[PDB]
Amino acid sequence: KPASFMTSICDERGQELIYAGMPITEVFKEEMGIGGVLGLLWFQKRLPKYSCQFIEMCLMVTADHGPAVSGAHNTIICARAGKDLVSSLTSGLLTIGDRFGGALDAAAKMFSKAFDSGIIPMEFVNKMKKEGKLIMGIGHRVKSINNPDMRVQILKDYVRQHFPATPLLDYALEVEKITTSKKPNLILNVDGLIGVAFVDMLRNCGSFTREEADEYIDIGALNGIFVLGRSMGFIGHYLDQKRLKQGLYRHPWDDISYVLPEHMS
Amino acid sequence: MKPASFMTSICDERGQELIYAGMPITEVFKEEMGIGGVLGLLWFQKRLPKYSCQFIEMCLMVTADHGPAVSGAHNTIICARAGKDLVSSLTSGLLTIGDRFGGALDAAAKMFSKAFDSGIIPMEFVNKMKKEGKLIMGIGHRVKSINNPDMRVQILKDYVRQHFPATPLLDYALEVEKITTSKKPNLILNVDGLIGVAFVDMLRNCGSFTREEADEYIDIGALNGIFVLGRSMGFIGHYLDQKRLKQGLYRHPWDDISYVLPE
Amino acid sequence: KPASFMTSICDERGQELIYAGMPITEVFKEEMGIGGVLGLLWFQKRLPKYSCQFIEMCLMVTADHGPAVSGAHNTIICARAGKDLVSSLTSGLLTIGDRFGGALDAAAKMFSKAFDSGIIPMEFVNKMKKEGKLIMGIGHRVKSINNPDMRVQILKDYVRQHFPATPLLDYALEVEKITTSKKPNLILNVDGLIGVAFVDMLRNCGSFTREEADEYIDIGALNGIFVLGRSMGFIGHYLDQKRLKQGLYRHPWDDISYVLPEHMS
Amino acid sequence: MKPASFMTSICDERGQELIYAGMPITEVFKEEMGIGGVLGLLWFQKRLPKYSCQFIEMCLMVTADHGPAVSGAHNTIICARAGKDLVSSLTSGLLTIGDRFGGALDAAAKMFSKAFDSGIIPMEFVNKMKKEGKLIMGIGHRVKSINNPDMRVQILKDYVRQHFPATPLLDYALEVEKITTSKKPNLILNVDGLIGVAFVDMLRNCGSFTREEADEYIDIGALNGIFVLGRSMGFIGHYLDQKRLKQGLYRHPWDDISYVLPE
Ligand SMILES: CC(C)(COP(=O)(O)OP(=O)(O)OC[C@H]1O[C@@H](n2cnc3c(N)ncnc32)[C@H](O)[C@@H]1OP(=O)(O)O)[C@@H](O)C(=O)NCCC(=O)NCCS
Ligand SMILES: CC(C)(COP(=O)(O)OP(=O)(O)OC[C@H]1O[C@@H](n2cnc3c(N)ncnc32)[C@H](O)[C@@H]1OP(=O)(O)O)[C@@H](O)C(=O)NCCC(=O)NCCS
Ligand SMILES: CC(C)(COP(=O)(O)OP(=O)(O)OC[C@H]1O[C@@H](n2cnc3c(N)ncnc32)[C@H](O)[C@@H]1OP(=O)(O)O)[C@@H](O)C(=O)NCCC(=O)NCCS
Ligand SMILES: CC(C)(COP(=O)(O)OP(=O)(O)OC[C@H]1O[C@@H](n2cnc3c(N)ncnc32)[C@H](O)[C@@H]1OP(=O)(O)O)[C@@H](O)C(=O)NCCC(=O)NCCS
Repeated sequence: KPASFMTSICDERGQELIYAGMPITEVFKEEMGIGGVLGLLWFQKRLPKYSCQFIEMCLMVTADHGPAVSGAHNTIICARAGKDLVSSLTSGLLTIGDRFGGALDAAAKMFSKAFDSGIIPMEFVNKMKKEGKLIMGIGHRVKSINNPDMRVQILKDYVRQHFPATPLLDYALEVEKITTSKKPNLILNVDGLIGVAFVDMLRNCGSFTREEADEYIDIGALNGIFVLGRSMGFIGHYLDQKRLKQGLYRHPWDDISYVLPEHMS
Repeated sequence: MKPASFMTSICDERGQELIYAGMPITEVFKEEMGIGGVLGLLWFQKRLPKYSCQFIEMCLMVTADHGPAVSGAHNTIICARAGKDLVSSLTSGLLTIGDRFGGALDAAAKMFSKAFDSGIIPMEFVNKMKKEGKLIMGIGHRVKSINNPDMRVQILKDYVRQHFPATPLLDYALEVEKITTSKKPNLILNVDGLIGVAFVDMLRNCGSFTREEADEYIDIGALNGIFVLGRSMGFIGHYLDQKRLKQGLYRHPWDDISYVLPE
Repeated sequence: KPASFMTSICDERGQELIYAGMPITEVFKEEMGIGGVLGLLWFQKRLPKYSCQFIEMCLMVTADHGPAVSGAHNTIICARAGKDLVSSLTSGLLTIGDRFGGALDAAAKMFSKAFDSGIIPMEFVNKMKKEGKLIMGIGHRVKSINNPDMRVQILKDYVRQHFPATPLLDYALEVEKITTSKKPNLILNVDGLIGVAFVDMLRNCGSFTREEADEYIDIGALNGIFVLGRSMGFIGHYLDQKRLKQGLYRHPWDDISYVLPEHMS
Repeated sequence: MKPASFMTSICDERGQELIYAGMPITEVFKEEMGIGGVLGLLWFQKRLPKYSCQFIEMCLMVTADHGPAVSGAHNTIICARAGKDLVSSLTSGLLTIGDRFGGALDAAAKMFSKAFDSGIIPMEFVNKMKKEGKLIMGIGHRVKSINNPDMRVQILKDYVRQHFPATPLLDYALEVEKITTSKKPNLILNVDGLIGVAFVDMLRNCGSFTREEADEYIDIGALNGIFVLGRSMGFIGHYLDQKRLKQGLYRHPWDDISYVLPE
């Protein structure tokens, strides 16, 4: 007779739905918004208004980055094969986590590890170069120190105007001053900014202990921010391919090098 | 020259700044578009009215979660307990969304619209569907009922009555609900049905679309996307919760399974 | 206290595993093979040896068809994004069912509907042409009447040598004689052959009633044959991309036409 | 000229007949390669010995299903009951395969090999893993135990002892199992562990690979593929069964869930 499952986030058993202790009518009366609902459902906290607005801005800036990236491309091909929305969205989401859409989480973890170890920025940069490890959340394929990324500028401006303390972002900005002295494109990118600003929120907004903040990073909250944000764009791409009446795709043979083993091997 | 193999119209990331439909990302923030406004741009290619953007955000908030017992949340919880990553776990749950659970918005919008547009009265629509052996999509619930009302539906209806210029399809669906609940108390107009018909009313009457454009967005399946994007927040919440609660591998009990194999 | 789930296919509760009434040791003693295990797990039948061998041949001929097709392409892109095997395989499997990997099921249903209605082949062809409906399981992008498909030839030869009755395949071959008189590439393709031969197996091997055979087609058994078969190739493609040390893919902008709405619209 | 963006080496479908690795499809059938031989070609790029091809097929047969209670079968059953299609339902279940359920073959092969290759004895390997807080991948089972042995393991061991030229890693793993089962009866060498270590023995000693090639196939994750491909047959079987049994939408009972929300 003991219960096999435990749950903490939502109670739908009563007359009125509850999100982490707040009845749904109170969620709307308090104007919590999507960011506030995320705070309740993911963290079981009532976050400050500025934190909720920051979460929403992260979801807006990660919403899409065009059709060429791995996941959008896969969703498109899946839509062009005549599949349903869920199948197409998930074909694209399944590309996320490592080389694509994984740098938010990896930047948070890497910069938090360096900061927490007490190593200064200049020594973190030299250590990573000696280990042959790229700094996660640094670098950009097209922007640079005097040609900035506007998503970085908008988010960074918000964080600096509203957050009372941003020690990890400050650390990452010192790292950026150093890396841009090796190559101008080694800027703090949007994945690096979201990653470090999200750690600064969890550690300093007042709703979490350090242990709680560290656990939410370790279990993948930043993978969730990118996944939830970019799901809007991937659904958009699915709908667009259907609106554009795009037919079945087959990749051209001229772009594929076939190098099979020898018959006699 | 070799013609392009792909065509796209929602987002251009090639230039100085990212563009969503007709708006550069700096303008998206200057105009305080919000998540609802970004959705209007990326899914509907329009800068929708503020009340429509707020309705979209309300839909995402009210669909965010409905507990761990429903098919998709349960499946996400199982993955999480099996030690999987966030994307795999979320996906395992999203893949349950369809005709019975969460994915009846497109079908509710289509079948209510078709009935309304044909001029048949609500009872004739109910009787016709029963004769054809077709369930009314957007009607019914396993646990909510006239004895246990859905506050999500109440919140959406109140917003829609206060802000939308006209709601003829919602009015028709509410007449269908009076008939179906009078037969059986769990045959309420559910969250899929409410959001489905209110989106038809919004698309047809907000002024951003022609009837042909509104009918196309319904045909291509945009409405189901609202539930999927909304409920993704709760499924990720369940994944995180199971990971924080250090919940171990689940195996369903044999006493809840009837094994009846051939002799 | 009543059980919430019902199951018919496998009992693992005892000392020895059972597949549809056969202990696993008996499955191997009787040399049932993969095809025989599929008969037990999918249909709860002990199929004839020739039927089991036919199932295995279907899985072998559908195992792969190169890297250019939708699902293999998506699995490849997912592997190149550094994802795990399951995520990459399922990103590709999620493209299956309609325009890609859906014709086995659709050919079985379409040819069974025509056959069961009593319409002769010539009249089925004319009806489909008047309705503007392509015949599922007919047509080939590269092969034709005097340039045959070898997978079709191998499977068809097996079926005709071992099956005592093949009425649906016979019907489909009459349709092929007619369609190849309009255009030489309107041959019976491997999806059409598997589809109709699978119906002939279910209806005439002696293990199923007509009602049972029709239900297995309706619930998607042929979607299962292609999915299970092609999963071997998609896993192969995942492994190959890792063996070849292939990096993150991003589709080239020169192959994408960006046609966004006007700023003032 | 524009260099090719994709590279491939397992299958060529451009010509007169389909080619799998080094063999045209007509030769695959003339040589009676079977499913195991096709897997050897597509995954390992080799025409493997007949006993290795038969071992591969045995692995696919013994992993085909293990009932409806395990994580992935349960999730597939939920999708099927939610009215979803075969691919979505199969996928929802496959996405549970990983470190705890079904996907410990790669990790078992790597950790047993590393321990064996280092020269440490089986007890030192057990004690080291316990000190590091690392579970021994390929050991343990929720329901099979020394009191309830796994006949799949017995069948695989018997085949491997009768046909393989040498099985040093399996012999080491069986010594680890004597230690772990002596501590707790459910710490058996499970199907993931058996298949994992027997594949290392097969890759290292069948004669088709160098040690470097064998170590690479283990590193890139080929062994887990065996479970995924094998168990896909059972998950599709469960999908079909639920559809034939006309099983309706499932919702987990509230009495089996402890809701503990913040105050
Ligand atoms: C985005 C990225 C791929 C751009 O790299 P790139 O400009 O193509 O760089 P290359 O690989 O050609 O290397 C150029 C040089 O800069 C260095 N470099 C590039 N990115 C670096 C980083 N993130 N940290 C440290 N050094 C970096 C390389 O080590 C190399 O130095 P070398 O000339 O002494 O060998 C890369 O910076 C990166 O992987 N960043 C981390 C992941 C990330 O944050 N991604 C999110 C944005 S997509
Ligand atoms: C959600 C749903 C599965 C709940 O069903 P339920 O409360 O468990 O009801 P049951 O499946 O036990 O059906 C009970 C009776 O109501 C009927 N019924 C249930 N849903 C109905 C619908 N949408 N339209 C018409 N009749 C319906 C059944 O046919 C049955 O009637 P009977 O006495 O003639 O056999 C079902 O209402 C449904 O499929 N609705 C449509 C899909 C939808 O909108 N889903 C979103 C909500 S999860
Ligand atoms: C495989 C396939 C795409 C090849 O088509 P194709 O040679 O490119 O044909 P097109 O679309 O250019 O049409 C050429 C003509 O042949 C006809 N045609 C092509 N395939 C046909 C079919 N399956 N049934 C009937 N007529 C067919 C077209 O109607 C057209 O006739 P028209 O000139 O009178 O208008 C097509 O035959 C098809 O969709 N088949 C059904 C699906 C299937 O079985 N696929 C599995 C193999 S991929
Ligand atoms: C499969 C598995 C979840 C079953 O676990 P279980 O029978 O439910 O056991 P529990 O999780 O209750 O653990 C009971 C005890 O055995 C230990 N144990 C379980 N699996 C162990 C393993 N593989 N290595 C070492 N110790 C193990 C636990 O640490 C615990 O010991 P404690 O008394 O010190 O706390 C677990 O054995 C495991 O994760 N194995 C490795 C993964 C694997 O091979 N999976 C394939 C089989 S499904």
